[PDB]
Amino acid sequence: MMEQVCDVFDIYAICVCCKVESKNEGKKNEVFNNYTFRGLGNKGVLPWKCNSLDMKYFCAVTTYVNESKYEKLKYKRCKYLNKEKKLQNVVVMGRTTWESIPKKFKPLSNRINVILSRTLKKEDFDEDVYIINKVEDLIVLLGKLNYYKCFIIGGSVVYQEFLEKKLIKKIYFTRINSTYECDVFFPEINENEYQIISVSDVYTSNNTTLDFIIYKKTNNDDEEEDDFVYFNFNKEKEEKNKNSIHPNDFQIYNSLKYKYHPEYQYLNIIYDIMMNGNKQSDRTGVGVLSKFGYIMKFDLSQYFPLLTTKKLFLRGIIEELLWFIRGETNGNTLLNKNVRIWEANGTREFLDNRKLFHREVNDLGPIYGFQWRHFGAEYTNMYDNYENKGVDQLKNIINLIKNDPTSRRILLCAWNVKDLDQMALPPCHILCQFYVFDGKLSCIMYQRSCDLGLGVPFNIASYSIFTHMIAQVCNLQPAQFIHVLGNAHVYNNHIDSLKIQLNRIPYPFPTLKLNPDIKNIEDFTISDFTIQNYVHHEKISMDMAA
Amino acid sequence: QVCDVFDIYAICVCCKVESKNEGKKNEVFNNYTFRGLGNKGVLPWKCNSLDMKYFCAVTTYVNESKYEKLKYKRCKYLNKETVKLQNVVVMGRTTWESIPKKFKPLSNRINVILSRTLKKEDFDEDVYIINKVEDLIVLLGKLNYYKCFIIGGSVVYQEFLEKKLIKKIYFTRINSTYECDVFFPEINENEYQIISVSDVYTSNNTTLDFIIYKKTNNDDEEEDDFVYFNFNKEKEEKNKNSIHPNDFQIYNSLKYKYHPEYQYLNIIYDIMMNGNKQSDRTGVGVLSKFGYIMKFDLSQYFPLLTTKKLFLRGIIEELLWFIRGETNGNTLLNKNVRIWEANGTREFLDNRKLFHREVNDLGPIYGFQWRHFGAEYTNMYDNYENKGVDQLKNIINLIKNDPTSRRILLCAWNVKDLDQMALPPCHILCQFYVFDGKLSCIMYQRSCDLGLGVPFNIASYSIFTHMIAQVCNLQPAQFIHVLGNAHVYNNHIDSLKIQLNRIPYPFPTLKLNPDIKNIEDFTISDFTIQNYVHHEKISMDMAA
Ligand SMILES: NC(=O)C1=CN([C@@H]2O[C@H](COP(=O)(O)OP(=O)(O)OC[C@H]3O[C@@H](n4cnc5c(N)ncnc54)[C@H](OP(=O)(O)O)[C@@H]3O)[C@@H](O)[C@H]2O)C=CC1
Ligand SMILES: NC(=O)C1=CN([C@@H]2O[C@H](COP(=O)(O)OP(=O)(O)OC[C@H]3O[C@@H](n4cnc5c(N)ncnc54)[C@H](OP(=O)(O)O)[C@@H]3O)[C@@H](O)[C@H]2O)C=CC1
Ligand SMILES: O=c1ccn([C@H]2C[C@H](O)[C@@H](COP(=O)(O)O)O2)c(=O)[nH]1
Ligand SMILES: O=c1ccn([C@H]2C[C@H](O)[C@@H](COP(=O)(O)O)O2)c(=O)[nH]1
Ligand SMILES: CC1(C)N=C(N)N=C(N)N1c1ccc(Cl)cc1
Ligand SMILES: CC1(C)N=C(N)N=C(N)N1c1ccc(Cl)cc1
Repeated sequence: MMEQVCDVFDIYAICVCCKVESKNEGKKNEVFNNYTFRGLGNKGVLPWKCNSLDMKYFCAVTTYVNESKYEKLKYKRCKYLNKEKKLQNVVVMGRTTWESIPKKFKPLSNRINVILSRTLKKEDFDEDVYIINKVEDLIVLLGKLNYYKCFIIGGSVVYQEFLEKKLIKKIYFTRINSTYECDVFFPEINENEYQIISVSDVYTSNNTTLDFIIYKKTNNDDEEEDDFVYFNFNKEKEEKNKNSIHPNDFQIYNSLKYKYHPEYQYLNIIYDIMMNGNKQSDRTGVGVLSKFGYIMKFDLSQYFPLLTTKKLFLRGIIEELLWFIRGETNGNTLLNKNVRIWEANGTREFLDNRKLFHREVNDLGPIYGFQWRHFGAEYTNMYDNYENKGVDQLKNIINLIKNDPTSRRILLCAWNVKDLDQMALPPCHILCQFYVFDGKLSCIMYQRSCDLGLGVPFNIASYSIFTHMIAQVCNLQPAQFIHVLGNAHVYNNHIDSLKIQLNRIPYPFPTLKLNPDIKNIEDFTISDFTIQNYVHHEKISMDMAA
Repeated sequence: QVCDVFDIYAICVCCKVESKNEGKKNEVFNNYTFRGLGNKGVLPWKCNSLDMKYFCAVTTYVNESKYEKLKYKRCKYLNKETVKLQNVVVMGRTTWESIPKKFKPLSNRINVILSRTLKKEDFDEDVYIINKVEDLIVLLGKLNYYKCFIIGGSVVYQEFLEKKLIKKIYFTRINSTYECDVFFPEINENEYQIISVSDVYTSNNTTLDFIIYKKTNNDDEEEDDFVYFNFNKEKEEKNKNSIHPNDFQIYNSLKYKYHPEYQYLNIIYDIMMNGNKQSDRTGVGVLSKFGYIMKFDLSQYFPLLTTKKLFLRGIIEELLWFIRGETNGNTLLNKNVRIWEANGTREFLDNRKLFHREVNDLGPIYGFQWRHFGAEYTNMYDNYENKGVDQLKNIINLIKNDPTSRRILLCAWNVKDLDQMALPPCHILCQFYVFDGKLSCIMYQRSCDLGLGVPFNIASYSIFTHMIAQVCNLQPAQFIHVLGNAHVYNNHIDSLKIQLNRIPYPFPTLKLNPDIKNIEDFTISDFTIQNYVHHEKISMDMAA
């Protein structure tokens, strides 16, 4: 039992890193990895001006102490040293870091401040702080103090040396998802030395998304708890596919303690379907694992929910969206933009098997577009006018949001029962419902059929984008985008690729920027959309057929 | 010097009692309703597999790493010594008598008989016995067991309860009536309270649940990480100051709330605590949230709220009315189902700008869309036979001929006809799922009045799910309820508060006349609710 020093004295490291401004000239396809976030400082200060949320997080971690837990800690440290006034944490920093703290904040409040330095000695300081000219001295000092936990708070030189010596039990690492000029960086973490064990929710602060992750040092009333064991007596049956699906293939996924990154709502569903889904076979013979009824919520005010565990592009879906909004049903419009989302559903073969023998190739019929702007009108062909015919649902919801915010009747429905058979294929996205409160807009979209491996990722982006669009032209701030899944399935084809995916740890979501000028839902164009700071894993082919 | 030191618990199971004076239908319910213990030496009900599995699992469960605190507390308070640990099972001679030779003594349990004339000389060397109750305390203070369970019988429970010798009461509730001669003592809610309520199940043609009575007292690594991650969350709740949590004494006092009704209850609570203040189309007030989802296992129970009284004749007729495709308000009014009365009046119709609609002619609503979606609506008396898309007929054929179709939807939100309706439908659609001979249904509701509507809405679609499943030779599975704009009218706040503190009873069951195989052939007499035990009716608008 070779007791590790970082465990005895509970020495942790907490930092924050942004993306480095390194030259990515040559390939528009930038590769990403955890080492993407490593910019620590610039010209003696932080690359970014400031970050309120990160600061709030920092303050909360380094000042929180658990009185009751100290009792044990003391025993631990004493026996390690063979030994038998409000509790505070210790914060240790390089001299350069200390000299960057504004005088009105020196020393860090409610914390025992320790400073590393050779050029300066205690006489050179006016504040209540401890000065040490060597690492070993820290261990000595900790042995003589009464503290909860000890946090190494920078800078690069200090993080560097504490990591080599393996004196860090954990690393509270903040990932600022934006680029800035840097001259100082955090050391490249060794994945065989440190593994991520927790990922936080994603937030926005000072014009940038960010999350919090925790790296751990890689290995190598009490009675009411029994009423629980009793209450779980009938949980006799477990995962029907656990055999066909070996949890051992989700090593990383199951090794994570806290999985709060919103992307996990998508990822956990994939897991649930794989571990408990029912085996079924759809129309062509392809098999699937299925479950019924799920709900996912994304905070569009905090980030754009574009999956990061694989690569996605949105040009196509944005064009589809603009295509929907124009009321179009002409598949060629999309194909002339090299968007093939609908190409397969408009062929001669496809149309004929739908019994649409009298439908021109690529004329998709009364689908989404047609329903949003002309529900109820008799469809003729994709070239017809239809001006002022049928119900313009889109304009209606826009007016309801503007003039009757609290209405509980703001829905956009595509499932026109009468037109179903005339459609190339019935709509998957049945309807959208909006909610308005305190100047914010939320949207609920009900999806009847859901291809988790290929479809859902794009669907989430589509409606999140749509919500931003409606909210803007109605002079509102987008809030939540609720996604309700009906028949949720995973095609057998996608399993091996999804297993890979579930083992990738999410990156902080990127953000969506809309041209602020656009004021009418119809005046948007492809160039009015900007997806910024999209950090993602390499793309995957859900289908590995060759 | 209490009854908590030795950890003496009591575990039982009581059914409902019969009465050749009253019959089968009951009127006023309370915890004492469940008290049937035994009949003619045996249990009132033949055998209940799930309860037996429950019992055998509790009185056999052991936690060696937890015996620490007891050896300490037990010997340390007797001021004496201790004199693969198992549990103890104390019973009456008769209780032990009824047990069959095969399963006697009770496997893996320290059997003990509190008999008077029992010749210990004729029992095992491990089958302890005692002459007086007081004698139990001794044997225990001399043994090294994990826990002591009083498993009966009737007389044995009484004596122990009176002596305040019970720490907790594991009470199984069989929501079914039987002939009885012995009963459990009326529990005094002043000296005993309920802490946890389990999920409801169906076993041996009867629903049942497990509740726990607790005698009123009157690593750390990731643990901290949990705190850092909640560093930005809100200290208090939006309307916490408005609606005081202390008013939910019972609701909070509960540790485990696995009864399905909590899915509904927890939402009432969530909207009350975190709901946004908002004014609606009425001028009245509401607290509202957006997007919830409830799931009910229709194979284990009928989710008819028990924390208040609900009637269903009306909603069933409405359902039959939809199936017929009617839009005629009078039909319902002549049966005294006034669910749509306010929506069919001259004024209401005129406010909807429907100046040319006959009174009670609700227009192309639910029923019309279900059987004639697309047909031109004329008046409520017209013949629409074979006009418009008959969705109802279509989904049933889809279920029967192509169960794995993901296009099985019944949609009532016909955009083209919205303004012609007295009012837009709240229940936008139903989607069906079929697996291994089981039918599941999701119903999306755009507007949810949690205090008055939602409760009935849950009953309707559950009933509908059974109906559909039966005419398709399928068994019902889950009823999934998706709420969009979920709200609580301010006027209901006081009643819901009262409702939130009531503990749900084990749900009742729904029985349909099995002969009915066509969705169009149901009639009111084909529906029967069984064993509906509920708390008294509550005026949602307590405001008088
Ligand atoms: N992104 C983040 O999370 C953080 C960023 N920063 C940023 O990083 C920069 C500062 O980092 P950096 O330049 O590496 O400087 P440091 O803050 O790490 O300080 C290095 C100095 O501290 C003293 N020191 C360090 N180790 C020892 C030792 N073992 N023994 C004796 N003295 C020691 C010495 O100072 P002396 O010269 O007196 O001998 C040394 O020159 C700034 O730009 C700041 O904004 C700082 C903290 C966190
Ligand atoms: N629902 C449930 O959880 C349970 C239901 N039951 C049912 O209830 C019935 C049996 O219960 P019950 O009638 O009370 O019979 P009991 O099992 O409780 O046994 C009563 C007898 O045990 C002895 N005894 C009990 N208390 C004392 C005491 N304080 N001091 C000395 N001797 C004592 C005496 O036997 P002796 O004749 O030797 O003097 C007494 O006549 C059956 O119909 C059975 O099916 C039984 C257990 C549990
Ligand atoms: O936006 C979309 C459109 C389609 N699909 C998937 C779901 C099904 O796998 C297939 C359509 O088949 P049906 O549901 O119609 O049977 O396409 C999605 O996931 N998202
Ligand atoms: O089956 C029903 C029918 C109606 N309502 C409620 C929802 C709203 O409170 C009101 C309808 O008004 P609007 O939401 O359409 O405005 O009735 C229900 O909860 N369930
Ligand atoms: C607040 C900040 C930037 N944020 C994080 N996550 N970690 C640190 N060590 N920080 C830090 C704290 C104190 C000083 Cl003086 C410098 C940087
Ligand atoms: C198994 C059963 C019916 N079930 C419960 N919940 N409680 C008891 N005390 N039981 C019982 C245990 C032993 C004997 Cl002999 C009779 C009934």
